[PDB]
Amino acid sequence: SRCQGKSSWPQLVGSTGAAAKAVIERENPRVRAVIIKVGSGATKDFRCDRVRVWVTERGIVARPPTIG
Ligand SMILES: [K+]
Ligand code: NA
Ligand code: NA
Repeated sequence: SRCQGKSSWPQLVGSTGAAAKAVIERENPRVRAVIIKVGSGATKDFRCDRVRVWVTERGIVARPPTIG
């Protein structure tokens, strides 16, 4: 019965990746946030325990973090 809880963090765009990771992982204890640079690619599968945090070259969140 996975994927419950908060599952998207639209207000974290524009935040730093580190700030975002901590907010995500505090608000939903069933996920781990993964910082990844925009354009670098990540597996195209679906996981309820993962939140990709897509960041610019300066480490700013550039897409709304969502479970998947
Ligand atoms: K914001
Ligand atoms: Na949010
Ligand atoms: Na994700």
